[PDB]
Amino acid sequence: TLVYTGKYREDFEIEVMNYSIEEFREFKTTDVESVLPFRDSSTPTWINITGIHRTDVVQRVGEFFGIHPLVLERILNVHQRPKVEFFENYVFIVLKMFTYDKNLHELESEQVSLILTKNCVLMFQEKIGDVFDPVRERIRYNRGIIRKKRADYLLYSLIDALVDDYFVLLEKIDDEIDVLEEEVLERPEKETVQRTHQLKRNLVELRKTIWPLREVLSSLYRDVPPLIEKETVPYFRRVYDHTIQIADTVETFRDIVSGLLDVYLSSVSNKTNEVMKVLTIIATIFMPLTFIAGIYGMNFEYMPELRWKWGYPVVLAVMGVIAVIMVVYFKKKK
Amino acid sequence: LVYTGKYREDFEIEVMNYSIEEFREFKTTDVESVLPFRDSSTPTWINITGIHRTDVVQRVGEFFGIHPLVLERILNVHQRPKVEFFENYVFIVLKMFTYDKNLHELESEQVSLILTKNCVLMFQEKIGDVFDPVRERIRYNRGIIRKKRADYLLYSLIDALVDDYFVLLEKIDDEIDVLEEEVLERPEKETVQRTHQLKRNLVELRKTIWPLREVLSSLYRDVPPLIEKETVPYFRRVYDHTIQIADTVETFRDIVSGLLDVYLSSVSNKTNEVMKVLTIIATIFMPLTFIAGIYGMNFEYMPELRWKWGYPVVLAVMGVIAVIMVVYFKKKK
Amino acid sequence: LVYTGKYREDFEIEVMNYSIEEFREFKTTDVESVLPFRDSSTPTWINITGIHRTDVVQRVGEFFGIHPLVLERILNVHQRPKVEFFENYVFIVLKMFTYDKNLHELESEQVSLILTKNCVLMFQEKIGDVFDPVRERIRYNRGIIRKKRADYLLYSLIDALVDDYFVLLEKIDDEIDVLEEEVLERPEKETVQRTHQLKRNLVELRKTIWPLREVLSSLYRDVPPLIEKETVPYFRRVYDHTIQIADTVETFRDIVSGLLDVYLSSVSNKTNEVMKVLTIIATIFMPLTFIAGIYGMNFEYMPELRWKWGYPVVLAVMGVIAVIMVVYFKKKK
Amino acid sequence: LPPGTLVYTGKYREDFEIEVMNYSIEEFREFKTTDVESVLPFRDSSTPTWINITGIHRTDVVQRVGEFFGIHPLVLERILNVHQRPKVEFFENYVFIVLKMFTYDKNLHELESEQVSLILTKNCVLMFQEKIGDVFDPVRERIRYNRGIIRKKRADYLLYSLIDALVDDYFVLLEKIDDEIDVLEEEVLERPEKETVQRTHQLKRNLVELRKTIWPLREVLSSLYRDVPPLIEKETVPYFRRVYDHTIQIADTVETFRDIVSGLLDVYLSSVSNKTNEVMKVLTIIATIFMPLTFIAGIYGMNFEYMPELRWKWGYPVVLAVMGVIAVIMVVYFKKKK
Amino acid sequence: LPPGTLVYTGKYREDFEIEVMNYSIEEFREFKTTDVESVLPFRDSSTPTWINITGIHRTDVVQRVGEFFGIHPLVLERILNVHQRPKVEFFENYVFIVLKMFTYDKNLHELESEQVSLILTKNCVLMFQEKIGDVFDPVRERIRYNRGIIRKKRADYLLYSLIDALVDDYFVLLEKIDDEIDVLEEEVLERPEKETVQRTHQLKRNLVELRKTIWPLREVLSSLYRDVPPLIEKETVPYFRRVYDHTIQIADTVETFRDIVSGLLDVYLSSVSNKTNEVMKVLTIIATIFMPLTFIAGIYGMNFEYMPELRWKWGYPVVLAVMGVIAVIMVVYFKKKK
Ligand SMILES: [Mg+2]
Ligand SMILES: [Mg+2]
Ligand SMILES: [Mg+2]
Ligand SMILES: [Mg+2]
Ligand SMILES: [Mg+2]
Ligand SMILES: [Mg+2]
Repeated sequence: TLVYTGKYREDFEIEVMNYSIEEFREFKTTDVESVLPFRDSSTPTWINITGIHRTDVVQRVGEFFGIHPLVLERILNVHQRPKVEFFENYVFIVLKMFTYDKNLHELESEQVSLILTKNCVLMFQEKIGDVFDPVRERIRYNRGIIRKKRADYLLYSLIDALVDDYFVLLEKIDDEIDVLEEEVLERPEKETVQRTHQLKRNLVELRKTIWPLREVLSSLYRDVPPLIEKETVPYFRRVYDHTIQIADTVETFRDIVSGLLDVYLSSVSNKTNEVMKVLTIIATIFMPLTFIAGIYGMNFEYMPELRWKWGYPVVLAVMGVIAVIMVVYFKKKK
Repeated sequence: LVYTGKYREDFEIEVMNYSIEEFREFKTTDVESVLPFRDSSTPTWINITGIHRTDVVQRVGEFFGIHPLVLERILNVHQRPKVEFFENYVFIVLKMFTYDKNLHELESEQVSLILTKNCVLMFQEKIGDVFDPVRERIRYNRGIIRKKRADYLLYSLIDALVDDYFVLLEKIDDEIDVLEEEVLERPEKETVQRTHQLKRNLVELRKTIWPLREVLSSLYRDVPPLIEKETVPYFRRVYDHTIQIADTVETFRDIVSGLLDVYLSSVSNKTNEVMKVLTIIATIFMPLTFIAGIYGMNFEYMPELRWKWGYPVVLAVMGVIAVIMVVYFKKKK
Repeated sequence: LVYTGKYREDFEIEVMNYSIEEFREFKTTDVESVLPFRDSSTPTWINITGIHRTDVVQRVGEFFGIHPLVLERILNVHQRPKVEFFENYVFIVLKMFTYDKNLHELESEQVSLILTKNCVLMFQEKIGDVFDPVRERIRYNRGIIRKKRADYLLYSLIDALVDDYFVLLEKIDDEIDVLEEEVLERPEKETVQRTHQLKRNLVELRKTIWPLREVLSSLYRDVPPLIEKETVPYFRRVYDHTIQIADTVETFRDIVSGLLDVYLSSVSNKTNEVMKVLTIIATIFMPLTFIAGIYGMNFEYMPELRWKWGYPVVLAVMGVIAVIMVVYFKKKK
Repeated sequence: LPPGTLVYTGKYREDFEIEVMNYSIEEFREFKTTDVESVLPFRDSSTPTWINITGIHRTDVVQRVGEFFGIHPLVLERILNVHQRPKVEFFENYVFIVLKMFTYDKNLHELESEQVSLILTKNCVLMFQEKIGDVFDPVRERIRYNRGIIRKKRADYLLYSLIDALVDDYFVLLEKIDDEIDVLEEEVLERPEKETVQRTHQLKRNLVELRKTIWPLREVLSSLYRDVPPLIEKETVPYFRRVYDHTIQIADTVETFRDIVSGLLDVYLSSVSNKTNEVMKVLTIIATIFMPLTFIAGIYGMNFEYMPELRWKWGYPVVLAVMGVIAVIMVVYFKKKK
Repeated sequence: LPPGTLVYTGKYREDFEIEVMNYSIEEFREFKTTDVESVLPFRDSSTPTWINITGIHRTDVVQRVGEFFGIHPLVLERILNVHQRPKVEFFENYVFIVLKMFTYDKNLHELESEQVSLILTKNCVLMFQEKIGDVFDPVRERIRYNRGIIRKKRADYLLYSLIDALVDDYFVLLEKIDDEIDVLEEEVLERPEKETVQRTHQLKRNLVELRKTIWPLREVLSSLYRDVPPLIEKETVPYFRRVYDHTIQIADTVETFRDIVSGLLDVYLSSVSNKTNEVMKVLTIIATIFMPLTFIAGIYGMNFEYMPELRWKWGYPVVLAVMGVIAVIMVVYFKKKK
């Protein structure tokens, strides 16, 4: 049985985009029954179910299209590494889309499940919001192929779109690293340490996903049953290559960011050491001088030096000389 | 055959013989009453709680035909999760964990399972377990467990136990979120304590999960008296869970490894801010007190003491020097 | 053939020839009296203590037909645990450890075992070993060691030795617990030292256990004049133990790696506490002593000095500026 | 970006030219055109030719050439995408190779990377650079002045020659970096300033970027060393081994540096901490002799009446004596510290 | 120069000698020429011989010998390039081996490495050193006094004998290093000095260089232990195992040292940090008793009027009393902080 583990409740819509070599149709219903017929449609269809907290709908569709119910349980469990299972009817794919909110610097991950079946691609999102608008455009307009190709290319097209998003995400992150690696060693901030730890954390979650993502495309690139080897596989290679390019970049960032707090310590240590130097040069000229001026404010009666008309200047002289010898001796430090 | 554990006080035996049509249950402390079920034609769940009673483990081990090295393992609770297959029975060792809030430390009881014929033998240390879900489903004939044989019973138990780990990870994630906030506020020994505690717990946790993943890898691939027919896809579900779990723990370990480095960075800054204050104070008032110390030397012939635009003029120069200082603190604060 | 060790004073030889009914034992210092047992049709346990007597190692090595490179290894005690198989004898090198609390250090004696035909040769450095359990089972005819051949004898010895490591790890876990308190609550003079010592010991320990795991991996997989019929499942029990042990040591190393980082974090706190005190003191009394320094200036025309409601008004202003400060220090403390 | 098409991802606009160096044992000719058509014929030249296309932002030119020589268009898309790990793909006719050339800015201690793509086809080596600037002048000289044996050898040796040249460059880069490490690992023990920390972090970062390329570079030469189809095994493979060995030597060096540099900030912490501890020692010995002495001198400047000691007149000296003794006991007590 | 040619990359540019030791079970022929031509004949000797060429900066000599014995010229280029990881290449006529000998100066805490190249051919072991100085005297003194069984055995055992000698040297090196660690791990505990940190970093660095060599050394002996073409499997391979085992034993020991030394700076921080915290404690207890006491004594040196307490005949004592009490309260409050 079938519980949704996610946290996304409010949304529910269904997009259909049935398209053919000439002329492409598209609606948004909230009525699951209206979409089911496309199961049997002779040109490719992209049924996009947003809001799988509506588990009833996932059940109805899973049954009608003939998806083993363990798969439907996976689809609904969003805490899960990217993966690919092949079957007799259908390929089942689980992916993540990320979203990096600058400002408060945290990244959410929605989970997108794709099933390729017959001439359909089923898509299961958690909440409205996705990366796929490029693919909608290409269908609505035409811009190269996609119109001309079957549902396996549709799947290619979607998975490409999603992986291209990761590049945009990494750009945002590289940008944050550059900011951060400045804050640490020139212009620091209240929240620098926090952010540095945040960034580490995000990179972890990111890395944990990309390595598996590289597997799923490794699978879609070698053995490939109802994907037309004749055409589609070289495209799925293009995307596989991208995920390698991506996985490298993340290793780079993790590597780099691991040093930042160590830089930040070294900075603060400097900065503290400079504070202490100042305190010390001040303390170490004026404490003995105030001690001397403290002696000659003693109210003792056998105080011969107090008589001198030349004694007041001579202390000012010795107080000054002691101070000048000190400042010289601080041709080590400051 | 010695019991290495520390749990003495409990001893009971629960039987739950079930079929598609009826289920029996009882609790004896009389081992002889349970033995017959060895040959029962519908699945039985014999649950022996209190293995400090080694006599009972011996009697049962003999009757069911369990090689005595296995009975020695069953009794030794300091031990990594394991699976050994045999001709007649599968032997499995697992752990159940318990997160003590307060102490923030986690204890572990050891559960040994043997699947034999149409029986699942269960060997606990002490009363307390994670399996009540499975009891409910049998009692109230839920899901499909009544319809299925003893290998599904085993699936059902091992699933229940592995689901428990998710609950444990939730408690831990919750602590990490708390902690990773506490780390960058006021400096307190308690924070450091907890941080070290959390590291330690994640170690013990990791040391168990990796092996647990192996046992389910084994139950997913070779599979002799598990009906490949049906049961293996379920044991996959659980195997997948244990991967999901091991990934989470690697994530937490990774994350928590940084926390004391954050904490250092934070306290060090916080201290540096304290020193800044000491220094700005020390560095305006020490030279001012020095000036006021000069005038107040009890010297004879001190011309400035007499002049009466003099007391004001020092107050003036003392103030100006102080304002020059605060300006020069156009770097720090 | 030189003995690289440091242990000179001891030499004796124990023999324990046993059969399904009658066991003999003696202690000679006369090597010739033991040699005959080479041909004994029931298993014999010849235990040569004091291999600094290299003459004795030579004589025995020759008589039993042990390639002389092996005899050179036996005598070289600075060496990782090893197993070499030969056509007719297995050669095994192991370590026994000894942890002294107080002065927190561990020594390691090296034990070499050769299994040949119906003999187990044992080569110790000095009197002292872990094997007394095995002697008592042979003397009082316990378990089933009397019933079994010389390959089980070997099992029995290697098991005994590996079980010792568990006892060692308990002592070490106990030191960790002590230490991880000294770091968090209530430190001591030598904590940093000991922390480094413990790391070092865990290195030496780890350096042996990983190889020990290999030797038992070898004795578990291919295994030629070990009766596969019986003995191999026991050698598995020991192999499993050595994994359990290697995990535990990885656990300790993991844990102990954190200690100095905890200790820094605690010192950092502790320092930050100190600086806070220095600063609140410095920052109330420096400006107050400055004011009291002004009115001890010996200037003429100091109107306030003879404004009599002046001494009180300063005491008032000195107190007020102090109370404002203490308020401002419900941030820090 | 619909997947088929041909866009240049780099940042180098600005330059475009084409060098040809057709050589044989007896003559070589060379020219620089900006007219792609003039180069194409050399496809069928019976002696080896080195067509070097600088400025692949001109994607039109990459397309024209790719078509004429028969390069699957996915490869042409890779050639144009410069954010990419070194790699080797073999094909029926042509070997395709992607490499990086590095450039260490002193100043900004940072290192940029141009991407060089090489295709070996029949008796040609196609070279695709981003911008004018390369490491290959050694190979040009050897052709121009007929040195070593490159004139005698075919286009697969040309490829060897180029890849050797490029790999030798990395050694020069590592020298610059070793030199920086040696400097830095000294500077870490001197005064605390931020510039040190900066550089230390810069160096770590550079070694990361460096490591990211070398490990793949080692693979490409591993491939060129083992299976080798239109490389004459007779002759060329032992040379490609020489270069493979170099890249191992190189990768070891970088692992070495990363290993070493990982410690530097830890050294620097230990330095500054010491240095601070020495500052504090001075503050403390000063504060701890003069605070109690100023306190004594503060007592005897109290304006109290009935202050007997102020009178009885071996008194001023006796305080100076006790103030001095207290000070000398302090300095003695400070042969625990400094 | 082109890559093909023969340059010596090392820094040892003064020594040149050649030793020959052509031995049989009864006659052994040793001389030292600087004349390369006199040694070349021995290639054909039916009993084993050990030609030892010291000073490969004389590249002419390496060339002449390499040609006469038939050593592919890429190998001769490797022999001359001393910046290079230990390795083994097998050929149809000869095994080629590259090794390092190390030398640890205490005082100056640094280690030099000379590179030794060995070629085993027919019945002759060629040895190529950089400079006079080596570890092989044991092997000479077994051939000269006909000890062990080296006289009885062929040139493959000669090679065994040399490689064993060299590997045994590493044990002596590790003892010197263990000795430094012991010194250092004492010097960390007690002291804040500048040279300690330096040395600690130095030792890390040395253990890196050492580790970078031993892991490859383990490989070369792994190769000489397994496939072994005309190394007489009958006899020699069990000896080459003995040495292979040694190199594992050695590699462990350095992993041990690296492990151990990785902690030292962390110990050193923790010490200094404590040490500083103890300094600050003293400053603070002094500051925090005497600052408020000097403040009180500062009040009663105010030149005000009226100041009633100045007259009161118990004023001066009562402050001395209150100043003492406030001090004693402080010292008690400092049983928290030692
Ligand atoms: Mg006065
Ligand atoms: Mg489940
Ligand atoms: Mg650290
Ligand atoms: Mg414990
Ligand atoms: Mg694209
Ligand atoms: Mg070259």
